[PDB]
Parts: sequence; C-alpha cells; structure tokens
Amino acid sequence: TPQNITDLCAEYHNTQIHTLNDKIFSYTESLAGKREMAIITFKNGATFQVEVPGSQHIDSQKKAIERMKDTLRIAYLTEAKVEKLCVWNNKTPHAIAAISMAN
Amino acid sequence: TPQNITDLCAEYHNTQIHTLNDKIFSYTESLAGKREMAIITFKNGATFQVEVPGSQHIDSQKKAIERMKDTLRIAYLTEAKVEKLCVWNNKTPHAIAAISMAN
Amino acid sequence: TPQNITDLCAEYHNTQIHTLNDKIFSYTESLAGKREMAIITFKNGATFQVEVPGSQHIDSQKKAIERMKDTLRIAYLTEAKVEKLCVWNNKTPHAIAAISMAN
Amino acid sequence: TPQNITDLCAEYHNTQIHTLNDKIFSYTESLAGKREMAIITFKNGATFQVEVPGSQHIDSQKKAIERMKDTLRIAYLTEAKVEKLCVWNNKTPHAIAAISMAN
Amino acid sequence: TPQNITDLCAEYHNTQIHTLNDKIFSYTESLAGKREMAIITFKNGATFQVEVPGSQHIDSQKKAIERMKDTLRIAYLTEAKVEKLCVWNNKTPHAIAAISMAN
Ligand SMILES: C[C@@H]1O[C@H](O)[C@@H](O)[C@H](O)[C@@H]1O
Ligand SMILES: C[C@@H]1O[C@H](O)[C@@H](O)[C@H](O)[C@@H]1O
Ligand SMILES: C[C@@H]1O[C@H](O)[C@@H](O)[C@H](O)[C@@H]1O
Ligand SMILES: C[C@@H]1O[C@H](O)[C@@H](O)[C@H](O)[C@@H]1O
Ligand SMILES: C[C@@H]1O[C@H](O)[C@@H](O)[C@H](O)[C@@H]1O
Ligand SMILES: *[C@H]1O[C@@H](C)[C@@H](O)[C@@H](O)[C@@H]1O
Ligand SMILES: *[C@H]1O[C@@H](C)[C@@H](O)[C@@H](O)[C@@H]1O
Ligand SMILES: *[C@H]1O[C@@H](C)[C@@H](O)[C@@H](O)[C@@H]1O
Ligand SMILES: *[C@H]1O[C@@H](C)[C@@H](O)[C@@H](O)[C@@H]1O
Ligand SMILES: [Ca+2]
Ligand SMILES: [Ca+2]
Ligand SMILES: [Ca+2]
Ligand SMILES: [Ca+2]
Ligand SMILES: [Ca+2]
Ligand SMILES: [Ca+2]
Ligand SMILES: [Ca+2]
Ligand SMILES: [Ca+2]
Ligand SMILES: [Ca+2]
Ligand SMILES: [Ca+2]
Repeated sequence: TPQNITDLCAEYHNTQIHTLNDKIFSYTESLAGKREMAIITFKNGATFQVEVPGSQHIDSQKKAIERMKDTLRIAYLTEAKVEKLCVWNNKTPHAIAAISMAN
Repeated sequence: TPQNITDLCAEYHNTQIHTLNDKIFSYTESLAGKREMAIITFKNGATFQVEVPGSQHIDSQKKAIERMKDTLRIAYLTEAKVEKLCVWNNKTPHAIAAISMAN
Repeated sequence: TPQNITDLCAEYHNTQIHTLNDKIFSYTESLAGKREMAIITFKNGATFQVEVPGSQHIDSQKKAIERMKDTLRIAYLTEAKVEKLCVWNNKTPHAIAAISMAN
Repeated sequence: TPQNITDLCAEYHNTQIHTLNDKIFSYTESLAGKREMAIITFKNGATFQVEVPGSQHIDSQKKAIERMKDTLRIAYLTEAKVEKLCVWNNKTPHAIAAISMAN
Repeated sequence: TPQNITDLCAEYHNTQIHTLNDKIFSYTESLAGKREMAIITFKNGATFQVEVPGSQHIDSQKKAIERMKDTLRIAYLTEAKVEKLCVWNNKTPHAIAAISMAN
C-alpha cells in the first residue's frame, strides 16, 4: 500500500508526476456519448483528462472515477492548490490516475 | 481525444457552442413525472435544459446526467462563470452536452 | 418541452405556482419509518414537503425526489433565494413538484 | 402528514423532542464493521447517534439514514444552528429520527 | 453502543486512538485499478489511508468507506480540525476506522 502519490504513481507503467502547485484554471465536463469525461487545464497550458468509464469497470472502480471528477470540480470551485498529479502519459491529453492537494 | 469543449462539441452532429462568460441567472429542477429535468437561463435570455434520463443514455451517461445537474446546481450557488456550453440545437430548449468554467 | 417552471407546472393537474422570492426559513428532515421526507418553511408561514416516495411516484421520480431534498438542504445553508415553487396543492403540506432559483 | 418535527415525532412510540437551538459541538463518524454510525454532541453535554442500519429499520429508512449523516456532517462544518432533534429515547445514546434547522 | 470515538475504538482488536487536534495537511486520492484510496497526512508526519474497497467488504462496509472519503475531502477543504482518529494499526499506513471533529 503506497504512502504518497509518488509511490502510487510508480506502481504503474507509462506514468509521470506533474508538480503544478497551482489551482485549476478551467474545468470541463461532458455527458455526450463516448465522451463522458472531464478536462482540466492550468494557467501554464497543461491539460489533463479523466478518461470515460468502461464496461470493464466494476461498481467500486466506477465510483472512484466519479469521485475524481467530483474532487476536480470542488477543487476548481474552492481554488484549492493542486500539489501533484499522477498521470498516464501514453494518452493525449495525459490521463489523471491520482491527485494530491496541500498548503 | 478532445483537449477542450470546442473540439469535443465538433465531434457531434446537431451541436453548437454558445459562449456565455457569465454566471447562471436561474436554476430550475423538477421531480414531476416524465419531467425530471434541470433548466438554466442566462441574463441575455438564453435557456438550456439537462434532458430527462431515458433509454438513449447507457449507465455512464445516466451517471453523467446526474453529475451535470450537480454541477449546474453548485455553479449557480457559487456564481461560477460559465465560459461555454456545447448543446444539441435540435431540441427546444437546447440540450446541454458539455460545460466549461474558467472565470 | 418546457422552458420554465410555470410551463412545466401547467402540464400537471392539481398544481399551482407560489412566488416566494425569499430564502428558506427552516429545513426539517426525517428518517423515521414511512416519514422519510423533508419539510421547508418561509418566514410568511408557507410550509412545503418533499413527499415520502410511495405508490403515486413512478421509478424515474425516485432519484429526482432524493435530488430535490439535497437541493433544499444546500439552498437553506447558502441562504439562496427561492424564486418559485410548483406544488401539488391537494396535499398537506403542499407537495413540491419543481423549484426555480434566481436572484 | 405532519407539518413540523414535533408533530412528526409525536406519531411514534418512545420518542421525544430535544430543543437545542445551538450548533453541533462535535461530529464523529465510524466505518468500523457493525458500528457504521455517526455520533454528535452539543456543548450542553448532549450525545446522539445515527444508528447502524439494522433489523429495526425498513427499506425506505436506509437511504434516509445515509442522507441524515450527510446533513449532520455539513451542519457541523457550516456551524448551522440545530433547532430540534426528534430521537428515540430507548437507545443509548439517544437515536436521531429527525432534525430541524432555523436561524 | 459507544458514546465517543475512544469507547468505540476500544471495542476492536488492532486499533488505536491518534489524537491530532489539527487540520489535515495533505489530501491524496487515486482512481487507479486496485488503488482506489485516499491518504491524508498531518504536519506531525502521521500518514493514514482509507482502505481500498474490494470483494472482502460487505455493502455496509463499502458504503461507509465511500462516506469516509467524502468526509476527509470536505474536512481538508474546510480546514476542519480533526480531534482524533481511530485506526487499525496492523496496516501500513494505518487505516482509518473512525474520525472525530470538535473545534
Ligand atoms: C501536460 C500536457 O498538457 C498539454 O496541454 C497536453 O496537450 C499534453 O497531452 C499533456 O497533457
Ligand atoms: C439558446 C436558446 O435559448 C432560448 O431561450 C430557447 O428558447 C431556445 O430554444 C434556445 O435554447
Ligand atoms: C399564476 C401566476 O402568474 C404569475 O404572473 C407568474 O409569475 C406565476 O408563475 C404564475 O404563473
Ligand atoms: C441526550 C443524552 O445525551 C447524553 O450524553 C447521553 O449519554 C444520553 O444517552 C442521551 O443521549
Ligand atoms: C501513523 C503512522 O504514520 C506514518 O507516517 C506511517 O508511515 C505509519 O505507517 C503510520 O500510519
Ligand atoms: C502497497 O505499496 C506499494 C508501493 C507496493 O509496494 C505494494 O506491494 C504494496 O501492496
Ligand atoms: C481525439 O479527439 C477528436 C476530437 C479527434 O481529433 C481525434 O482524431 C482525436 O484522436
Ligand atoms: C414541450 O413543452 C410543453 C410545455 C408543450 O409546450 C409542448 O408543446 C412542448 O413540445
Ligand atoms: C398525517 O399527519 C399525521 C400527524 C396524522 O395527523 C395524519 O392524520 C395525517 O394524515
Ligand atoms: Ca480567486
Ligand atoms: Ca487553505
Ligand atoms: Ca454576487
Ligand atoms: Ca474564482
Ligand atoms: Ca444571513
Ligand atoms: Ca448571489
Ligand atoms: Ca465559528
Ligand atoms: Ca444563516
Ligand atoms: Ca488557512
Ligand atoms: Ca469553526
């Protein structure tokens, strides 16, 4: 069980930590078919997706995907500092696996 | 994969982008039978719905319909600037497909 | 498809609009068996229920009834102005069909 | 159908109204197996539970018990004044049936 | 039935109270496969998880795990002072069974 986002990120292939230390600049969400996704940007231009859920996801996985989009929305609206994102960087835009907030 | 709401909107037939750059003037929801919908308006007069959940929306989509109303509700109550809406324009009032916020 | 709460309200029998243009004065909620409901009041005395889910309600209404109670809770705690309610006025208290917020 | 917490409470055996007119002093929450419950206190000394969902609870109450723990959490975090609680006084600590907020 | 986090904690094996009396320093959440978890840290260095939900959890447990992550997120973003945690201390990092807030 990892104790921090970096270690967690390290357990997957084709991941990377972005250290933003900045609030979210823009928040985009879509309910359109095959594109039920969220997209966030930062003032420096970095863009990240929360990928659409699939049939391959069990309920508790689907609740994590939804939770993440919830977290992103509420972080945006409270202007919470995003410390780090763990992303998958073999996708475009980079696909969020995890988030950390601090300060 | 889209990196913003305009790219995403352009993937669908019978969609257009509206540019608001304004907070929601009014938020309406109903639990009346076959009208379980949200409706928002902008001071400029524009009116939009979130559609009644129905048989065209698979599970990810019914979830995202529920998330859209959660978003519109919290956006209204925080006076968050709505940047753009992607809508189906083959409905009256136009039906929301995606939202971007970026005050 | 209706563009506002008045037009939506006009599609049902035994409904009427109340124009309140006021914040909620009190919010009450219950988990007692067969009284799983909320009740709101306004400073003018007007008193409203979200009904206990029962045999009068179709399936599609059940998520919406839960959503309406969430909306009333957060409206109360944000002191949000309630513009209008659509109610069934053959019930005591009057039973909420829809709500519009504007300010 | 009751119009207020007191008349709702009066419909049940082994209940009483507490009149608090105070914010919640503490909020406690457990996920521990067979103690999935919330406990709140007021500065006066008063301790109340939301009961572990159990045999005494009918279907409709399960959702409402979830909502009630939601409401007590956000009441605490918003320093919302609690007016009254309806409780079962044959439980220790006394078990919450209903809550009212005014201020 | 316990009246407080300390009494509830003492009912289980392999548990302990941590007394933090401090707001959450960092909040980390993951949507990644088999790492659907939150992790929080305090300034004194203490690091805690909410367990990954899985086939070994009953629904009551699964529900109470999603609630705990809701609680930790909003407690973080409101800078709510955490009084105590009841945790299982045979896990790394220690796994939250219960949280108390007073302040
Ligand atoms: C961090 C980078 O931000 C850019 O906006 C994206 O186009 C890249 O794919 C990547 O996500
Ligand atoms: C943007 C437009 O706003 C108007 O109020 C509506 O009546 C139209 O149907 C469309 O949705
Ligand atoms: C009967 C009432 O007349 C008023 O003009 C309207 O504003 C209300 O919505 C309602 O329709
Ligand atoms: C209202 C009373 O508060 C006290 O703290 C509790 O110990 C009693 O059981 C009862 O719930
Ligand atoms: C309370 C302790 O915090 C430390 O940071 C962790 O490394 C330990 O495993 C334990 O959870
Ligand atoms: C949890 O922690 C991570 C970093 C891996 O070491 C796993 O083996 C462990 O279960
Ligand atoms: C994904 O996004 C859409 C909008 C198209 O440009 C695709 O080619 C891209 O892969
Ligand atoms: C949908 O809305 C209702 C209120 C009626 O005006 C219909 O004509 C419309 O199609
Ligand atoms: C609903 O309210 C309760 C309190 C009773 O008085 C019933 O008559 C009524 O239908
Ligand atoms: Ca600002
Ligand atoms: Ca802060
Ligand atoms: Ca304003
Ligand atoms: Ca802002
Ligand atoms: Ca005020
Ligand atoms: Ca306002
Ligand atoms: Ca205070
Ligand atoms: Ca107030
Ligand atoms: Ca601060
Ligand atoms: Ca405080």
